[PDB]
Amino acid sequence: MISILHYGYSFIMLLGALYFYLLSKDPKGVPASEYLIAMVIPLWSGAAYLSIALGQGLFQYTTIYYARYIDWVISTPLLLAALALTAMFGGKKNLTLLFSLVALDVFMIITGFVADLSIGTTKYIWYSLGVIALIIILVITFGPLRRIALSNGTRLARHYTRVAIYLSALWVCYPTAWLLGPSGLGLAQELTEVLVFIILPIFSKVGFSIVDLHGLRKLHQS
Amino acid sequence: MISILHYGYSFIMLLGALYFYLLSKDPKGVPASEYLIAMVIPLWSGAAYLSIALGQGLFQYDTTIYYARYIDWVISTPLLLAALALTAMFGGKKNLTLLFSLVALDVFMIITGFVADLSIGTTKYIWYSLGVIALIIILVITFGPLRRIALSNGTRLARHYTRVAIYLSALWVCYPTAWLLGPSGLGLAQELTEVLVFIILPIFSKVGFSIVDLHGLRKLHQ
Amino acid sequence: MISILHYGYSFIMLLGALYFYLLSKDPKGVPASEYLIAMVIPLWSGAAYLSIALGQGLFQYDDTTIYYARYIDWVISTPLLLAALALTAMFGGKKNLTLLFSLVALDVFMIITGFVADLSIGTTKYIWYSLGVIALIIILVITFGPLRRIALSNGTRLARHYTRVAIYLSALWVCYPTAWLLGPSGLGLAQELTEVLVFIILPIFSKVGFSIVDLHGLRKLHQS
Ligand SMILES: CCCCCCCC/C=C/CCCCCCCC(=O)O
Ligand SMILES: CCCCCCCC/C=C/CCCCCCCC(=O)O
Ligand SMILES: CCCCCCCC/C=C/CCCCCCCC(=O)O
Ligand SMILES: CCCCCCCC/C=C\CCCCCCCC(=O)O
Ligand SMILES: CCCCCCCCCCCCCCCCCCCC
Repeated sequence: MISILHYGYSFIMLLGALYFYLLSKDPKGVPASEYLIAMVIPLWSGAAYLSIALGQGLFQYTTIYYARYIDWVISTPLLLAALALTAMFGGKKNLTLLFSLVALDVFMIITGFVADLSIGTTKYIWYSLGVIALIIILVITFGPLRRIALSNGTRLARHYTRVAIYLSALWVCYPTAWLLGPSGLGLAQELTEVLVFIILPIFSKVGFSIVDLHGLRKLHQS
Repeated sequence: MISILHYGYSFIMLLGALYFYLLSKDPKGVPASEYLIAMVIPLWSGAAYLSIALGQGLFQYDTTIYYARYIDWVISTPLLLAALALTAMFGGKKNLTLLFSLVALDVFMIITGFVADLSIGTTKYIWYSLGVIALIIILVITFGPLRRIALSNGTRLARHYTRVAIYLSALWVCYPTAWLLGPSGLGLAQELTEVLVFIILPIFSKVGFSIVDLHGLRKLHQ
Repeated sequence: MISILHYGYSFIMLLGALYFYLLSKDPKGVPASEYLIAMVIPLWSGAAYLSIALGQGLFQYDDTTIYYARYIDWVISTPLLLAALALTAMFGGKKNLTLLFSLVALDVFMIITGFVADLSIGTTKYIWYSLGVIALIIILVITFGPLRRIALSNGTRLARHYTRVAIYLSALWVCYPTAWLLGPSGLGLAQELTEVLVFIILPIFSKVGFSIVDLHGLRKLHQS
């Protein structure tokens, strides 16, 4: 079942990527960079999850789905970049703030991988550092990054706030699932975790960019 | 013989790099960034191939994986594409989105090759196939939108770009052909043959390309 | 012993990072990017050294201990330190990102040669070490050559500051490969504990010390 679920995921990623490419052909005031980001996220996640489908992106230590971390270390920082560019739409870009988020995010995923490879107190030290990174990301998202959004007008700010809440809601789910699942306290069955890390990603990897791009495109007056 | 061939390669890379450094001292209208790219490519490939020469950059899997090649290509090949892209954009506005589109496709391509090499049966050829699809999309961009940018920068620049585009594209298709025929693929070609092919081709791609490229661009100065 | 030393280091890194964050809140004409760089360096080094403290960032090889977490640290921290130095030279002027990424490239290569050298034995080890030393020399030539000339182009006061931080960092730079060569990774003249202490103390001066000197000097140039 696990194999089939991952094959299906990879196919949905491919479909999402194609949709964003088609949108890119009639961009409606949205820079090409934002379409490229939107496309890379699902395509990369697709490849990683395909490796799991083929029975390659995991090993025994319990089952460590290391392919997930290879996925997130690229996809999650790109998702943050997309959100940041949305905040900066119609204004001057703050790449310092953007790369601040990328750095925090990459560290977050790495702590997760190390934590998964760790046992006892060591595991939860790394997990904890990752959670601290996530909190700082959330503070930036609803603090200085939102103030940039507000500096770019009512309509843009309204869209940013919507996508910020969307992504933030999914963000908190991942570390919650991790902790409850076999990687953490082991309260949740492996199959449950597998389904959670199939469904969430669909909403984060494709869902987010659909909401984001449509909202931005709507700001265009042709 | 394999060790000696790699030592010789590394020496040629060193010579090529030094030549490009000398050219950089009297740049003739070519930005410093394009000389830096030209220098990093051979120097990086040189180091990687030196590791093989020393008997480090390979392991047994029951064939020999020259993993040092993938370490080389994951850096050298995206830089080669960047160089080609900047050539197209010479004298005009740069499209970094298109450039990083090519880098992304290229890095993915090399990774699929590494995974394919570590894979067996149908799994190997799935990854190989994904890499081939990336290469095709790179070729479509190179002779499509990227060439149209070249054409927008004048007849003389376009003529040069088309020349270097065909040069690199010719070498590009050789690598996946050799891979498939050689021990990593169908195993029709002898290991020594593959070793020689992945010594000779790189010399034309890592040094040859930049010689042709830089000379052509420098010639546009007068 | 070794574990406790690394825990202490990680705490000092955290304190340094917090200090730079506080400075960033009242920037005094120093761009945000330079505060971000100043913060990432110690935070990253802290995390890496914490892994050693926990007994994860090291393994046995050649019957000796490879502290591989050091290389994970340096491959990120050392290029950021060079970027910081380069941006200092370019303070008040046009950026030369080509020169900057030239230094990053040389630096990343340098650290990698060190890792490979540490995994190597006999003549192979010292070939890699040698390639790393050549990279360091080219970095020093750039630092006191073209990069200093950029500093000079940005006025007497900035140039004076750059020269000071350039000498500071360059002095620490030569120490690392000297310690490596003398320690178990090289000739094995120095005991493991001696090397461990050197690669605890130097980093404190490089990862925190440098940015304290650098940021204070730059902030001083601010008129208000
Ligand atoms: C250990 C591996 C870590 C790799 C991390 C990779 C992170 C990739 C993310 C990059 C995001 C950069 C986006 C920049 C957008 C450009 C701004 C613009 O379009 O004007
Ligand atoms: C693991 C894979 C990582 C690949 C990294 C290799 C780097 C390839 C990227 C090169 C981009 C170069 C862009 C140069 C822009 C020049 C603009 C200018 O001259 O003003
Ligand atoms: C092995 C992976 C190594 C990757 C290196 C990571 C760090 C590289 C450092 C880059 C610093 C970039 C600084 C750019 C300066 C811009 C300043 C400005 O314009 O405001
Ligand atoms: C494995 C990766 C670990 C973390 C590395 C993080 C790298 C990025 C961090 C800092 C560099 C910031 C440089 C960007 C500033 C751009 C300024 C501008 O031009 O507006
Ligand atoms: C602002 C709204 C935030 C979310 C937007 C998109 C909707 C996401 C809803 C979450 C999807 C379900 C995730 C959990 C799946 C658990 C399945 C358990 C099966 C055993």
